Amino acid sequence: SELLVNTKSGKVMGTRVPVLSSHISAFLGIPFAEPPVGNMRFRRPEPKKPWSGVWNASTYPNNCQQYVDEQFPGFSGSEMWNPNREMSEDCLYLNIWVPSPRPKSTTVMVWIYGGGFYSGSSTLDVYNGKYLAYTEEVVLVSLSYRVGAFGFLALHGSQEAPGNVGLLDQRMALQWVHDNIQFFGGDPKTVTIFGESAGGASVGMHILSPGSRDLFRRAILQSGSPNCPWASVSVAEGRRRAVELGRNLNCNLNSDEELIHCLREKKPQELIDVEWNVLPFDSIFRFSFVPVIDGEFFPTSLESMLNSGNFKKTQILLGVNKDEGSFFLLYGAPGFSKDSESKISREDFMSGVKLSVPHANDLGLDAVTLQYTDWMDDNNGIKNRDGLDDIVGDHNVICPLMHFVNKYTKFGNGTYLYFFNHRASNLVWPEWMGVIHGYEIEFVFGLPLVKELNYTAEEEALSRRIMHYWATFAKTGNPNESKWPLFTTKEQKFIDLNTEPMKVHQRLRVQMCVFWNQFLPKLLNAT
Amino acid sequence: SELLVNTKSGKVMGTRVPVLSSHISAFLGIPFAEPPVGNMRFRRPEPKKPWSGVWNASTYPNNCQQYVDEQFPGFSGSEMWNPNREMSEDCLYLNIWVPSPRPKSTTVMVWIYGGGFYSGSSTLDVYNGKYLAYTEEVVLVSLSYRVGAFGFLALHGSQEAPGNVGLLDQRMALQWVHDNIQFFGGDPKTVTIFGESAGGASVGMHILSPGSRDLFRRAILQSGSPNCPWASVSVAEGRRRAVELGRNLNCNLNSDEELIHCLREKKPQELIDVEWNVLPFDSIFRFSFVPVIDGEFFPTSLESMLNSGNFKKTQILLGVNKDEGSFFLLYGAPGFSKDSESKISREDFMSGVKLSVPHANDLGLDAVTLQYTDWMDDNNGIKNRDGLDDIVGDHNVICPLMHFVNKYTKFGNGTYLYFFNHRASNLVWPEWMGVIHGYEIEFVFGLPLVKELNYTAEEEALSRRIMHYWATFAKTGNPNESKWPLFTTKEQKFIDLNTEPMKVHQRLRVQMCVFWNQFLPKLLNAT
Ligand SMILES: CC[N+](C)(C)c1cccc(O)c1
Ligand SMILES: CC[N+](C)(C)c1cccc(O)c1
Repeated sequence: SELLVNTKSGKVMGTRVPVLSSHISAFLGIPFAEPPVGNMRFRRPEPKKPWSGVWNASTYPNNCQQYVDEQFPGFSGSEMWNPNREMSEDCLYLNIWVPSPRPKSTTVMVWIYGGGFYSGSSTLDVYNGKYLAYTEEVVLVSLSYRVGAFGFLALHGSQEAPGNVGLLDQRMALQWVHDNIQFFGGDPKTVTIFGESAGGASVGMHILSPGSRDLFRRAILQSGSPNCPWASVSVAEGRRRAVELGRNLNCNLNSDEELIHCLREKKPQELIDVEWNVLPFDSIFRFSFVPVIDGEFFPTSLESMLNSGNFKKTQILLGVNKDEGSFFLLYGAPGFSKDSESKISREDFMSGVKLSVPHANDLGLDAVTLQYTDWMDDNNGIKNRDGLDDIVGDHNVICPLMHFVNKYTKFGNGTYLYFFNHRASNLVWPEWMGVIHGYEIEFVFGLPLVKELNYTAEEEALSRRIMHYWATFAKTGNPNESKWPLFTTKEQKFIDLNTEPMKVHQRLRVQMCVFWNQFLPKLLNAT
Repeated sequence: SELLVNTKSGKVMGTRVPVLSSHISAFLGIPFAEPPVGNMRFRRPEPKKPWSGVWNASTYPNNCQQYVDEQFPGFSGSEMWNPNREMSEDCLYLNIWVPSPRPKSTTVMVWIYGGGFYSGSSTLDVYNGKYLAYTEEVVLVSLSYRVGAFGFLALHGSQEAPGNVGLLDQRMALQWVHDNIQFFGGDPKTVTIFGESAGGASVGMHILSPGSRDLFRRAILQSGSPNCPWASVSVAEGRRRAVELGRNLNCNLNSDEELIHCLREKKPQELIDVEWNVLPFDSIFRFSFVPVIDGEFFPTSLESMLNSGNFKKTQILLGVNKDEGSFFLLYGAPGFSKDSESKISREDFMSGVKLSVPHANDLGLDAVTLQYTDWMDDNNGIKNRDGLDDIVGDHNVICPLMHFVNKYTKFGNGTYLYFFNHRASNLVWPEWMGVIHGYEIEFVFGLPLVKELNYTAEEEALSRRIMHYWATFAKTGNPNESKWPLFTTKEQKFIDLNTEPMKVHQRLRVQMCVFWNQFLPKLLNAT
């Protein structure tokens, strides 16, 4: 049967799922590793020991333990990212969508979810890969990885809590995908890994890490990149933060071993409850447990790896959303309210800039303000609001990203850059947040095709355009079959991704990113 | 007779000069001090000992020794500022234009010429006050002061070369004007001193210096202010520079006395020939001998005097020209040519920024470039040219000026601000220099009235508008009799001075001046 697949790990019994007016095969909850429960907590992922009999892949697996967003109870706009399944340390599973009839050797797409590394689930409705698989005839895989302390606690030097295990979970699923995707009709030599924000940053990290380059062909980075200010921390900082977490749970802090045994004995929720109290600054767009520059997964500093072309050379497709910042301001910046226009005063604005650049000194904060302030209307509430959004966005997502493309393109084999600036008609978030972080996902996953979701006609088109772009690029290394220009260091071409007839632009936010990528860094170094 | 005037200094025989289709009285070359020749060189100005018999004031006096501009031989646009008379250390004279019939007690206007303190003459044709006097029925006085080493050499602590003597020459003429203007029909209690660039900066210095406040009523500052980066130097710098000048002439440098005797024995031209070799940096818009913050003429630092309201409180009328920088770039910046479009490359642009901010460090130079560069078209020759012009202008004239108005208005009694941005139709300078430094003078002195000068009809109007504004403000402390708004710290209103129907704007170049007045200063201090 089309639902019974044999794999090097065991037999898998999938399920037939309905798509639009047809069907596809669905293999959900396939284990790719040993449950990271018990003294395995914080440990590197273990390979799933093969099984006997058919594994039932007809229902989504559990979700990884993680901070749940209770900020707006019942508000779909926020709950849609919350885990829709029971949480559990036993969460290392992957899901595959397979076209019906099963392909003999088609292109594979692996999705790596986002969540600032502290959250994420492969089972969210927005990550339902049935539409992409059906529409673009691609084998769509969605993996899961330990998030929060569970996946990134880093007691560097220890083997019980090495750090980056969440990064290893991803890799192992990539390995599982490499090793068994042929049995699902997928071509293991044409596997494209794509992700958003933390997933988008993860992708580039696999591009960078030597132990991961050989396991995938092409990559798609959405609103995230390896060098994002919040995507990593030094071994020391990770240590610092690991200890602090221990401190918060009344743990013996005399040795890694005492510390780690302690943390291993505390309930998942116990680590989560105090997870944000370890950050080093009052700040926004900063997450507690993230990848560490350990010298293992990452041979060295990301910048030198970038600088010396020490990374897998291939084709990459990446982009950013118009308003990357809003989301984070509405959640931790004063003056912002989900239900108000959020006109921001200068006192509040200047507070926002302090939360945005936590590492900046007074001069740095002053340089940022000078640059993002209209001194001819410095008391405008709208201009201050928007100014804050651009700051959170440029510094955390768009500028870090432009640095990575510019550096990548130098040695890479084809760069394609998009700028998503279309606000879904049915968006439930206040208008002032604009084209919000993570709201390109639904277009990439072809949600606009399901009419009972009420998208506009041109949004359906947009979704098919992006889905094709995404699927066609994965298949060939080029989004084109009206041509989306190749990104080059000289011309710096890039395009818009909206319901209007695509347009080609140059030098994405140069002014602001020169400041963020070259000037500020220098200033703060000098001072 | 209307030409014979008795004064507390002696009888003066003037001359009748023709204006438009009528006449006026002219008293030119009246001595206000003892010739600063001999061992008097560098010494403070001495009062003119009274004379017997009638003094012949029918021909302009000599001009003060000074660097002559030979950059464009025969080019009127530059020679028009050159001395049109024989130069001589015997140059402390003043000129008065008196309406015919002589007024009984009318408003007096004293003009203090510009020239970056190294040049200037009261006898230039552009400074011919017959038009203003006739048209506005005002007693127009034009003084002269020692310029260059002769007027500003500063061996602070010495009495032979105290420094600022050029500033004292001005004062003494002001005193002479105070003491004898009544005999010419001028009201000594309604004397307005106005000047351009160095004269405009001089004016504000007399506003500041305690020993000068009582000698005038109102002030008009054109394209210059006391705190201009080039208007003053510390006693040390002046000393440093005085010695260096001595070094250049093979002078005993063992004592002020040996040094000064040496300099006193060298010919005027000898000091001039080496006058520019003492500057401390490769730079533009920097002059060798300028006022020194000596603690005598200036009680203390200009900023604290500004900060504590330690200055004469009255009404002031000041402004700037659209393109203050061009002139200085065309003369010392690479890439600029009087006869070319002057499209500037980035290599040349970056050289310009180095010459513009000589005291800036690498970070400072980088902050300036970031701010004045269009990184979306950083290779534009026109944009680089213009960018350089704005830099030389904002930092040397417009921003220093905005700081002085903002500080002044705080304790002042009426501020009126103009922005001259009209390029005379008959301008002989290349179009790219735009509305050039010092080209408002001719409008203020009503040159556009003499048809054989070929101005347009609306330029004639402009000139009468400004002349009235200038004369009406001096008479009443208000330019208005369509109303030129009063400058206030809150609103920051100011107007345009061009052939088009005046318009009111706010916050003159805020963006750029916040950077220049607040950010940069801080940056360079921090680093
Ligand atoms: C904005 C919603 N989404 C789940 C994508 C999310 C949440 C936290 C951090 C992120 O970078 C992104
Ligand atoms: C630009 C011509 N003018 C004589 C007014 C002049 C010359 C030198 C320095 C100045 O600030 C102004």
